[PDB]
Amino acid sequence: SPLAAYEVDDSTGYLTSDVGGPIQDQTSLKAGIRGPTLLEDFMFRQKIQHFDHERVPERAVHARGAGAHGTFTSYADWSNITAASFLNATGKQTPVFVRFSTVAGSRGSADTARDVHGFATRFYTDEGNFDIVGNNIPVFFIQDAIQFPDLIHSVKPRPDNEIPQAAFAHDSAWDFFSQQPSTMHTLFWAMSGHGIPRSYRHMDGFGVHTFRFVKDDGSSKLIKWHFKSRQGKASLVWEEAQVLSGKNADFHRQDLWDAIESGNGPEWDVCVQIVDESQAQAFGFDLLDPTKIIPEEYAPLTKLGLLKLDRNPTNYFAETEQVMFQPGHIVRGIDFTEDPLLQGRLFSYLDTQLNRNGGPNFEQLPINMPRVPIHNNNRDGAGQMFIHRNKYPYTPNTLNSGYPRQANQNAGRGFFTAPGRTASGALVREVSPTFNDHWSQPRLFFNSLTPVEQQFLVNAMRFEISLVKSEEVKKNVLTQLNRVSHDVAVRVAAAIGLGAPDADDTYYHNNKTAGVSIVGSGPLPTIKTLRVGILATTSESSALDQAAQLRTRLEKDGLVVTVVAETLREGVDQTYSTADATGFDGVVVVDGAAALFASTASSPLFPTGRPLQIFVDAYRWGKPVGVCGGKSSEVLDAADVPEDGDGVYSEESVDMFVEEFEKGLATFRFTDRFALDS
Amino acid sequence: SPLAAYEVDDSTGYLTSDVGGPIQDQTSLKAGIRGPTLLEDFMFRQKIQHFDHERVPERAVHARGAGAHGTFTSYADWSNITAASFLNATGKQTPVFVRFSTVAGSRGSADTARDVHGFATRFYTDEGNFDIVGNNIPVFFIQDAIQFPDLIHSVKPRPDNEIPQAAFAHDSAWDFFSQQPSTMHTLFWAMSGHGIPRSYRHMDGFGVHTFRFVKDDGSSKLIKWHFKSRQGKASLVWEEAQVLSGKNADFHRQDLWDAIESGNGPEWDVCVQIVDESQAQAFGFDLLDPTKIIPEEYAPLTKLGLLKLDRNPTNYFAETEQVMFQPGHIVRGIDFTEDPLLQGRLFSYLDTQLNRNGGPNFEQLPINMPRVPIHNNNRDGAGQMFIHRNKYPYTPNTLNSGYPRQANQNAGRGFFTAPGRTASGALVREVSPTFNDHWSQPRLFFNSLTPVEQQFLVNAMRFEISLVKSEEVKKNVLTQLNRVSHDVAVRVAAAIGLGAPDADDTYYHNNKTAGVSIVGSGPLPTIKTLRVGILATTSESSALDQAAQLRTRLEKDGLVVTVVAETLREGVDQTYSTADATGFDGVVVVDGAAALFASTASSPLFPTGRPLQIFVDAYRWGKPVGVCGGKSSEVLDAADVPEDGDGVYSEESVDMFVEEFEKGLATFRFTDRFALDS
Ligand code: HEM
Ligand code: HEM
Ligand SMILES: [Ca+2]
Ligand SMILES: [Ca+2]
Ligand SMILES: [Ca+2]
Ligand SMILES: [Ca+2]
Ligand SMILES: [Ca+2]
Repeated sequence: SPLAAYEVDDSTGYLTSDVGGPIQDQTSLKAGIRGPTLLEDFMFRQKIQHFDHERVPERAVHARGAGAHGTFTSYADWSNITAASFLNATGKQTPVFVRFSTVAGSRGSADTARDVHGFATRFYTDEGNFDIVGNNIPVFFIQDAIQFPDLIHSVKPRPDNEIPQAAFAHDSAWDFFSQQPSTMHTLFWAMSGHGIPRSYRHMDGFGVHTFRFVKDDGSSKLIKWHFKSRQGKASLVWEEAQVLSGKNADFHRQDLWDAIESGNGPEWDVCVQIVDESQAQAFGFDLLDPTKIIPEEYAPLTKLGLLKLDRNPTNYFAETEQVMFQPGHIVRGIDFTEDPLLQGRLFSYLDTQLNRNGGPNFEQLPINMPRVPIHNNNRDGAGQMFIHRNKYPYTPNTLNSGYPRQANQNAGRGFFTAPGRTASGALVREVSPTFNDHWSQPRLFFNSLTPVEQQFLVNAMRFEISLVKSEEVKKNVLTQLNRVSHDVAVRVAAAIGLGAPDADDTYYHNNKTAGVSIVGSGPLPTIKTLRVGILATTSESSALDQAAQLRTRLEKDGLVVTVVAETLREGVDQTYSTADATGFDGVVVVDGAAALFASTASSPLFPTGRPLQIFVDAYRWGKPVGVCGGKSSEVLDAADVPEDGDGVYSEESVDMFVEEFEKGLATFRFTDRFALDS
Repeated sequence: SPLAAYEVDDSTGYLTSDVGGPIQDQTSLKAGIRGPTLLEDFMFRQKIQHFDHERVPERAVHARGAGAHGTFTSYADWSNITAASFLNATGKQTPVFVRFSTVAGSRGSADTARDVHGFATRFYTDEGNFDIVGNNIPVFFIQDAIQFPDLIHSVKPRPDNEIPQAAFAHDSAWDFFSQQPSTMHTLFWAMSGHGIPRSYRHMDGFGVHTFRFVKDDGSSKLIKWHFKSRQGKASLVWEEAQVLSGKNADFHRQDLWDAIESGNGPEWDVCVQIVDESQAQAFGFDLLDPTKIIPEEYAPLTKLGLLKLDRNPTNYFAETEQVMFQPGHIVRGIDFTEDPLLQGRLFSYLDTQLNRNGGPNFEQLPINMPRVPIHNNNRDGAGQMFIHRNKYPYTPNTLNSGYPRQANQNAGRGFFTAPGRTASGALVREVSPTFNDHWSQPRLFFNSLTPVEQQFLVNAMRFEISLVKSEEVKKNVLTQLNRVSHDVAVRVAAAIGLGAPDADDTYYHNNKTAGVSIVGSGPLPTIKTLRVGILATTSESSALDQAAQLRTRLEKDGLVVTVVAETLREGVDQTYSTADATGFDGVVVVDGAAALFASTASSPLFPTGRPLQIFVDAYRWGKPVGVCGGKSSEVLDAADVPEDGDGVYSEESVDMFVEEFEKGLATFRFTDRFALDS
């Protein structure tokens, strides 16, 4: 409904050309029944011309993603810190569109690659469109926008053969990281669980840069944007992400679509850290440096409002593929800072839409339109939709009585640059020495992870680095890792055949910061939408009965239940042949199906050992697993799963099973199942 | 070579702009060292503009693919059957470029999706570029080019949410196949192992359409192109293909690249079936219908020459992404037929290149250039790279002395339409009744597969169709399947909880045809490039010695050997953490590593049970597997793998192990390991 005016219905009627002439489109016009096709067949050509031109260039980065519509609602009148109109009253609602994404892969690459992720939000405000073009990691790899193509060429596939897809699994990416140590912070983030989130709904959004909030009186404060998930933070484990990439490349986009269709649209509290202009260098780093966070211990979050996504697109291409974000889409009340990464973005996003749209009128696409009137003297250009009535589109004029009028701080609610901003000094292509500590914050982030989480990050490093051919590059990588943590360097080095360099303690410290760990962020606040696979059998009507019973108990609490069996029928959603543990957040075997549970289990209907392997994989990957009905030994012993294990459940009673199992879903992952380096 | 002149060497020198001005590109120009970026920074803007515009539209279909250069060599002077110059002398060599692809997936989609595959070959002939734009399956889904957008919309992701990336795993695709029964032949091919080829090198190429060979005397014959692999035919198994999609999305592009680098460039015999014009309707179907094969029993293959691919591109984007094939790239000695699918293709490929290139001068890209002089009156257009001297580009002229001269059948070796061709009848948008048997050949194909191959095809259909939500679509699928084979329909129906319709014997028959089965095609003629994984341990110096002695022997037979252990070091190529059975065509455990091979082991260096799961997966997927080093069947017992099994090896002596295992690699798959229906 927000784009309802542009909708085209085809639920009735006869086929027409694009100019409304009724036509057919199923057989070519030929010179005889077995003859050649005629050039005069305009039906053919118009249809095939359209087909032939359907594709547009993918985004230069973040090509793989998915989007949805929603609403933002303000918690207060924030005129005490910003003139921004969308934040000017308690309860004030503004429509939004959000696109989530990975970064490196092309538009058909898997959701569950290890990567940084995008979180781009458009507020269609009553004073113009405002975009916050963020990521799920609060810091960036580089400190100057001019370096963006260097970073992106290095992580994207090698350009002789376009291998590999899979940003971290090759020499060039680690060459760049080891030569450009600014990269360490974001690298450590991407090697954590934040690189493989469980869903777009279980990750946060960050503006990354310091921005300014500007009041109507001209005064300014420095801010960081934080969109804090109300679904909780959660990750995949790496092996699971790898399997999912193959079994369901669409996993994150489907998770989002489904959550919305079920009335479980995801929410975030939109927050800021707010600090004075005089605290630009007060926190031990420079707020212009996008490789640093402000620890929450120095600057707490202020909740500004609620973001909720609750309506899927009607046409993906028209809405999600064509949405064209820009940090240049700014509104009165907000300003830029002199972060050199942000500064250059402002150029990039206006220019790149020429590439994608093929012409200058991209703001006229329905998804890009504002929801207020446009008054300016921009004209013409390919694809111009507007029929402008003002035949004197110049300023200054008298022949249009001086309209449109100039808007500025003092009239017309113009945008204005924060008037306290200044520049001083030589015109330079020099990096500020205040940017030079590339290692302290990576150590702060590492120190804030739990032991098992540190292990997972080491293990991701071990996995990726071991795929680098060049022994020199590997050596250079350990030089940098060792500046963050000697222990990381040692542990990584052990997997890859090299010695770590001697400890260099210049940047070592034991400080920690809250709110960055996933494993430490406690049980999820809600288990609605989480997936429970019930493994049953058609060979015992009792097993189906148990499955049906469990289904109703689980569905009542908003879990999404899949009953698996050998073949489909009423009440069974999925065959063993298609099922996989990656499909579930928890796995329950009904004891009527215990006979299936052997690695022995053979059938033309599924691969040998499949039922058991679903259970075993679930267990190995940390998930809650159990057996419902009272008889658990045969299944559990076949799986080599201990009955007294944490997150392993066995009960006859369905109610008591479900009560226990739902606590395990909230815990989400049983990290005691993963080995630690000693 | 038009490509050698445009190669750019950046191995030395200072950075310049695109107009040769030396510059830097690492720091933006700023007003002071913590200041805003300046608009006058041309270094910044030229770099970022280029980045911002790097991407071009992907191909409308066959977006995912990979290419190589090579040579075609004629085996004879074929002037007795065609005027074509590249085929006019024994030993005549012509440069080629080939791109292979899937069909439905975008860029970045995995190579090992179930799909039809492209095999497009450019012959840079001495009489112009000649393209054969083929597929690895000899028949196409539809019988008229006007239906292409219908087919492609139906198999591409649902356009509200762009889900799913798997072409056959959704309702719309099956809706289309069940409403458009022409699709049955290609559908059966795609559900066979030809949907998941082991590599590009292990599949054939087909022109699909009937074409004409035209002699210099104007006479013509009807032909089908067959490019027959000299590597042998081979497939993946489905579960393996799904895992590979996640573990290595680049699997086929890497396989090809690596084969060429190692001097094992792939080969095909370029063959034709040749039949007289009078046989258009002699074989029980119409040669204008691209849903039908001519059985080899009725028309044998004649070998024309050798295709070999032996040089990789220098820059993927410039060469592989930018190659623009067209069936309109035809040469004297070849002509079209009135196949309504081919007829419309001729329009599409010229038009769609305007989309991809953004302008009309795409034939000037080096990869698209010919190898002979161009003489015509085409002029101007965006991106015009030539400086034409002739200032009277019109015919007829006297001001340029009547040049260029018209070329035709008599003068100048012109292309000419086969002079025997005629048309007669009304101008109609009607399908020929001779196209109406949509079911007999699908059954011929199915009858030709071996029993376990028929099971694989049933199982693929069971898998995909079980993912269709609509019970009606499922019913309608069964209706069509049942017209090809009641048994297929019964066996598919059993997996999806419907009953099959009663037998309809109109199109049933028991005929078979040679050369279409993969499982039946016998051992591979070469094992060069095949991958052997040797699972070892760093714990035991015996294990590493055993792996080295095995390696050195296998490597001499052209096998690619990977030694896997817990960590890298001398002699060890890959860690258990990154290893997968999908990485290998055969797996060996050295008996010194026996202690790793339990469902436990446990280590922070790899996931629990990973060593044994590599071996177990390899066995379940049909691969030759064994233990080298004697007396130990502790490994075979932990894996539940029977020592007496075909393709299971156990030998103390490295030489007897290598002799046996090398036979197993040629056999390739041990299909006794897969269960059949009852
Ligand atoms: C803080 C750093 C950055 C963040 C958080 C970020 C975020 C993102 C996001 C989320 C998208 C996808 C938006 C959508 O979903 O359509 C994107 C696209 C893109 N970004 Fe960035 N970005 C960063 C830095 C850079 C820099 C430094 C440049 C260039 C100098 C750049 C150039 C682009 C380009 C060209 C696109 C494609 C835009 C399109 O086609 O509409 N970004 N960015
Ligand atoms: C016998 C049936 C067909 C075969 C074997 C076939 C084969 C292929 C191949 C191999 C490619 C990829 C070439 C490359 O690697 O760049 C391709 C691309 C394409 N085909 Fe077809 N095709 C068939 C039918 C059709 C039909 C009926 C149409 C349209 C009416 C069509 C339109 C296209 C388009 C638009 C492209 C993209 C070409 C480009 O951007 O360069 N094809 N085809
Ligand atoms: Ca590389
Ligand atoms: Ca984690
Ligand atoms: Ca254009
Ligand atoms: Ca669908
Ligand atoms: Ca002619």
